[PDB]
Amino acid sequence: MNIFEMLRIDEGLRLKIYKDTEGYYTIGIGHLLTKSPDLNAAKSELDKAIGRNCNGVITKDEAEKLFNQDVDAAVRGILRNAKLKPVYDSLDAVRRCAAINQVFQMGETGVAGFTNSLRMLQQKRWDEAAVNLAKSRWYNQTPDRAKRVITTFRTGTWDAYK
Ligand SMILES: Cc1ccccc1O
Repeated sequence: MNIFEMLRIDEGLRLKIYKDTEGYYTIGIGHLLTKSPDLNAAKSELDKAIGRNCNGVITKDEAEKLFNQDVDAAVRGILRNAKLKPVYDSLDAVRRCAAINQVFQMGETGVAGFTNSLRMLQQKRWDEAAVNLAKSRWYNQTPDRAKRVITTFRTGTWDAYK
């Protein structure tokens, strides 16, 4: 297991424009196109992202290319963020994957609400952190995925991903 395999499980792979769990147009392996309800705006974002007229459909290789860009940018964003970097760098590599997963899903603005959890994670109070992480809109809206990510934060193992 690694961050790619982990996110592939949590996000799936779809080659045609679909709506994510929040109702937002998306493609590939959780590549958000736009929060706009305009399908045409979504198709334009897709064409911009791929560099060709896709008419709402991409290939597996194209999906994987966006995925690599998205994972990389998520990590680089964490490192640029003064509130996230110290906590991230305090973690072991497996727990860092849980961090990347969380930011990939909810963005840095979503993780902004997790200040208290992040503190407990930095303190390595793993059971307390796990309890605090579940007291969230995140957990209530996507509980089965959040349970896996939280188990990863709690244990520093990949037990939840097989
Ligand atoms: C971005 C991030 C960093 C550390 C812990 C959790 C998390 O979501």
